[PDB]
Amino acid sequence: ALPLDTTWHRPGWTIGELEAAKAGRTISVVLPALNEEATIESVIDSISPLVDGLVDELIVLDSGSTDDTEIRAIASGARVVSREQALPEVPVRPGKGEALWRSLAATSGDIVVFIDSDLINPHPLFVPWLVGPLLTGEGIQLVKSFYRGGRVTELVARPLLAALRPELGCVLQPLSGEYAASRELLTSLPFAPGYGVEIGLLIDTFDRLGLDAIAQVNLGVRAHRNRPLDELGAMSRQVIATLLSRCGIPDSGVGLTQFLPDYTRHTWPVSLVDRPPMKVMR
Amino acid sequence: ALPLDTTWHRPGWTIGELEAAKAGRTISVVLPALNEEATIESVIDSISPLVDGLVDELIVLDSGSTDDTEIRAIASGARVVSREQALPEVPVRPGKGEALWRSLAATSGDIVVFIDSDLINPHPLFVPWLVGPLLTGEGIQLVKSFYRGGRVTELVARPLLAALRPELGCVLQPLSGEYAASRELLTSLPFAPGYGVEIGLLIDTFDRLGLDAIAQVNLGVRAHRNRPLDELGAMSRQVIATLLSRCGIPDSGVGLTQFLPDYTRHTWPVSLVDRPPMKVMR
Ligand SMILES: O=c1ccn([C@@H]2O[C@H](COP(=O)(O)OP(=O)(O)O[C@H]3O[C@H](CO)[C@@H](O)[C@H](O)[C@H]3O)[C@@H](O)[C@H]2O)c(=O)[nH]1
Ligand SMILES: O=c1ccn([C@@H]2O[C@H](COP(=O)(O)OP(=O)(O)O[C@H]3O[C@H](CO)[C@@H](O)[C@H](O)[C@H]3O)[C@@H](O)[C@H]2O)c(=O)[nH]1
Ligand SMILES: [Mn+2]
Ligand SMILES: [Mn+2]
Repeated sequence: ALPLDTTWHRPGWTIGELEAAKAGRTISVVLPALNEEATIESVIDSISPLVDGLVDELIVLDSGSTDDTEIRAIASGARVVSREQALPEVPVRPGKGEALWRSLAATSGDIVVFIDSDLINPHPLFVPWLVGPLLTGEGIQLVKSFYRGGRVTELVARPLLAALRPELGCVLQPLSGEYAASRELLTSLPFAPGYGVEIGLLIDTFDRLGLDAIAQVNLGVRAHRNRPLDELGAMSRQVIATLLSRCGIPDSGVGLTQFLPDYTRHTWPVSLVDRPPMKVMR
Repeated sequence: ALPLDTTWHRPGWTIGELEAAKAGRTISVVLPALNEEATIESVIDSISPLVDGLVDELIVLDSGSTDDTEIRAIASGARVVSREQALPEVPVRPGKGEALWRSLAATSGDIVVFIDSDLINPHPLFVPWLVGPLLTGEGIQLVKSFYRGGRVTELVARPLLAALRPELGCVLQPLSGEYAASRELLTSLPFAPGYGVEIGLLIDTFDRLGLDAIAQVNLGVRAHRNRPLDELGAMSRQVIATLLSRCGIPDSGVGLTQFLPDYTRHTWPVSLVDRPPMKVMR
């Protein structure tokens, strides 16, 4: 009933059916992590039993953690890849977008799956539920999750999409950190910086491929780190810079400033520079 | 230290000085009200002692309340004006913007002051603190308040202004419902619909007059009705439609849709139609 292929109830496929449907295609899972020692182990544990089966490869993309994220991830049996190790020839920029872009060179799966590592008790069927439409359907090359926080999504992204890309008004969680896509697509797209990356991939895929190439799946309920408003303001600023750039609208490039007392002025970084398609780095 | 004339500490002027400084100029106060029976009395009480003094006129602009807002406001000694009564020749549209636009025909003050009527225990010095820069300074024609909720402001408006009108990045509460301005300015500007009006007046004033004509004043702490996220999403959508329109960016005109389960789809209204300057209705 939506213009977007949408699985509403717990998808029917089993691990075995999906594993059969792979048909030579490989699957890589990437957990980007910046200081998530408190949750990373449960997130890895919820996925590592699929390894050597449905999943051929699982990595943690360590985006410069200074806490005990790496040693706990290792202790959970996960391969940990720094931004440096993933693509040593290129100096590292900050932001999640960078990490996701770099994870493309540290993985070799025909299908790449992303899962945020700050999720509190993720369901072990997240990955299957996410690769469902890619494996069985035809035409699908991007799968976003949806779920029943949510402030930047409900106040910035979905209303802006309503404003500038109404065709995507039916995407329920455009910023979801849990999503999957073909390597062919991901290596063809540029990667927006910082927190601009999701909204960047959505608009670019659609612009390049239309809604038929996009699916979304219900994963139930999502719980994650509740961040302070100033950080969300910064994130919201970058989401806006990337969305505006994809719509052909010039963004000033000026970072958001916040005040909190004569007074204490702080400016957050914002970037208008995308990383190119990983294809060009062959 | 900001490019915007900013009074940070409780402004020094007294009621008497300000009353002296009027010099023939009149002051109208407008409280727009849509179903605020629980708070309207305290808001009127905090202002009515200035009437026949500093304030020459106080009205409640009733924007179609079906609760006991009108009878309580009357019982507090306030003149209550319906949208119909304010400008009977023109059929009524919904939204706050409409109410504020209409209040221009029901008032006759050289200076018009706006105060939201959902404020919990407002300080009786709000109006003086707001008319301070208009009465004493020269050049000022718009005064916004600022204060230590705030989600649409911190995630949508200030970051968008950072994106498209960085000169206003130093405006602390662009959506504040408490603000004052000259009749000359207000009757010269168009009024954006619904919740687009504040952000519409800010961008238009600045575009027409630059920062020097704009001031902002600290009123301390603001407390008001906490609204559910779907309503804030709708509000945020209209703020975006108006901001995009003022920046020369085409808005789709498609209202934001929300889902909440096979499912229950609702679309909120959005309007791309401004009311013209009240001047043209002479
Ligand atoms: O520089 C960074 C920043 C974040 N992350 C990781 O990215 C994930 C998401 O970051 P988070 O701070 O939890 O973002 P959210 O506020 O939850 O943002 C939501 O909305 C964002 C905008 O699209 C998405 O990027 C997020 O994935 C999504 O969870 C977390 O695992 C982080 O550890 C990094 O690896 N590197
Ligand atoms: O159709 C309407 C809607 C609202 N109001 C009144 O306007 C005021 C503000 O509305 P509110 O629902 O409290 O808005 P907020 O979510 O608090 O929005 C904040 O941000 C908005 C966007 O600029 C401003 O319009 C508001 O004044 C400001 O308080 C309240 O007194 C309402 O009674 C009306 O008179 N008519
Ligand atoms: Mn998170
Ligand atoms: Mn309010």
